[PDB]
Amino acid sequence: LPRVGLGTDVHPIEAGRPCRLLCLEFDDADGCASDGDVAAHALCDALLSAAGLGDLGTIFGTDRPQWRGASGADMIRHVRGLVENAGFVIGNATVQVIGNRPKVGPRREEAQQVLSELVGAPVSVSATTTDGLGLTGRGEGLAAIATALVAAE
Amino acid sequence: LPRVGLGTDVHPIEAGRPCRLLCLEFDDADGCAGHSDGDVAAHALCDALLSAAGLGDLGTIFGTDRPQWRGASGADMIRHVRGLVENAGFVIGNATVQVIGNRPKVGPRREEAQQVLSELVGAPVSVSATTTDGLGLTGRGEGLAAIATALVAAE
Amino acid sequence: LPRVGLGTDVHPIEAGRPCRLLCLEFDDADGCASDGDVAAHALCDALLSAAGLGDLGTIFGTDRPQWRGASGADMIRHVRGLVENAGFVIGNATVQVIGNRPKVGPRREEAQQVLSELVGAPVSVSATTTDGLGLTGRGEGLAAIATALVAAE
Ligand SMILES: Nc1ccn([C@@H]2O[C@H](COP(=O)(O)OP(=O)(O)O)[C@@H](O)[C@H]2O)c(=O)n1
Ligand SMILES: Nc1ccn([C@@H]2O[C@H](COP(=O)(O)OP(=O)(O)O)[C@@H](O)[C@H]2O)c(=O)n1
Ligand SMILES: Nc1ccn([C@@H]2O[C@H](COP(=O)(O)OP(=O)(O)O)[C@@H](O)[C@H]2O)c(=O)n1
Ligand SMILES: C=C(C)CCOP(=O)(O)OP(=O)(O)O
Ligand SMILES: [Zn+2]
Ligand SMILES: [Zn+2]
Ligand SMILES: [Zn+2]
Repeated sequence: LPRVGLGTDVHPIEAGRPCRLLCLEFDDADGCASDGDVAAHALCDALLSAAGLGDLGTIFGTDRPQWRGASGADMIRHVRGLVENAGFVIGNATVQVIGNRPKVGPRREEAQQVLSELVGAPVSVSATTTDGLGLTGRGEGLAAIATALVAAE
Repeated sequence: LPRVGLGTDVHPIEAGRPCRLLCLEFDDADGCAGHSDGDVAAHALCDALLSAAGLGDLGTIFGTDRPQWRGASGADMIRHVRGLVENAGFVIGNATVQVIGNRPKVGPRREEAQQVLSELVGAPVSVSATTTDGLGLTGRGEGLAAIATALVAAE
Repeated sequence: LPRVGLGTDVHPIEAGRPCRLLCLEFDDADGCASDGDVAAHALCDALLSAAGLGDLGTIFGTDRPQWRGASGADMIRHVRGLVENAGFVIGNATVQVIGNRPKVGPRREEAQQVLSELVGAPVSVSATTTDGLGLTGRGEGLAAIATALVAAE
């Protein structure tokens, strides 16, 4: 049987930080307190759970010198290698961004292309607001939830 | 290899609005805000199917406040998304949705909800519900949330 | 085709209450207000939804005498049985804990062992914080979210 995984991530928006999201950089928005890319983090966690390999802390720890400066793209590439070396093929992954700004839509196809090449399987990208409700609706943070489907050789 | 997708949606409760939820009409309840009928479970399901199939999200398909989709039922939206999914070459295997909120109570109409949604999706749809125990974005009867998954396969 | 399901759950944290989480005891932190095992509940809901069998309310009712005070392990044991009886084989399941305390990392592999034995299939365990934001970030509550994959026969 194929195996399913899921990951979520939430970070505060940091005013004046460059907006790194979905392995893109967005003009006219602020990023999150790596580069704070909530979508990349959720995707790593979905892939790692699908394959039984733990989560971000398990594999990256905190302030390890070998991960200094590394982006969401660097993390995804590394997670992809771990999943493949554990004997899995990646079927697909999806990620939904939850928050107000930036608007993901105008660059949604570009994100899908960037992320599908990082993962080596089709990655679906979507977005929603919460219509003013909760930490995301208040513009306090950005959230993402991701799924992945892998299968053992 | 089959493909999995996920969708979530959140709306505030709007006083006096008819409660359209899970493609059912719940009397004795409001009533989510939106350009649509505010069916949070239908929107989440549409998102889950569109994402499993790599076809975008609601904004991709229905746009913003388009005259053609005003007051559009969740049923309209699901039937439209089912056709897009099948035209793109996929068979829908199953889908699931969990409603997160205090009112209405889904339990009494859960089996009916699954019946309606399975007909519209063309595959078995699981329905569940949870409250928040008085906590968070929807812990007050402030709003309703839904989270949905879907599984599709070529060809 | 195999079938996917998802489950979420949120409980308030209560001072003094024993922390039963992921079918372990963290004799350590608070402490949710059955035994408040948010992760066991989410997992049950994911399995039931994949199999098309309802949710916790469907199956344990409300204040049913025979399930009054059923632990998380009791619940998953029964859910596993319902799923197999409906003619399904469980492929895998995953659960992410969302909250500040306890720290799941040091006992993550133990939780995976315990839960995999109870489900009869590989259970992935992970954890995240919300970096100070929302009900879990303020320490008012603990949440979990879980997926499951099952197949007929
Ligand atoms: N950060 C965001 C939020 C929404 N959107 C888009 O805007 C449309 C409307 O979003 P919404 O705020 O109604 O989200 P929901 O609460 O209806 O699910 C979505 O379907 C997406 O296409 C986006 O591109 N980026
Ligand atoms: N809007 C809602 C919310 C919950 N429920 C029911 O409440 C049951 C348990 O959710 P809850 O939050 O009320 O109770 P626990 O999650 O604390 O066990 C669910 O399995 C549903 O059967 C419902 O029917 N309609
Ligand atoms: N209650 C918790 C929360 C997080 N953790 C661990 O803390 C690490 C850091 O989580 P985080 O605060 O960066 O959460 P994210 O929003 O980045 O996903 C996680 O990868 C887990 O290994 C834990 O062990 N127990
Ligand atoms: C959509 C997500 C990620 C949850 C936000 O809700 P909150 O947990 O912030 O709810 P509040 O108590 O802050 O209103
Ligand atoms: Zn993160
Ligand atoms: Zn909506
Ligand atoms: Zn519970």
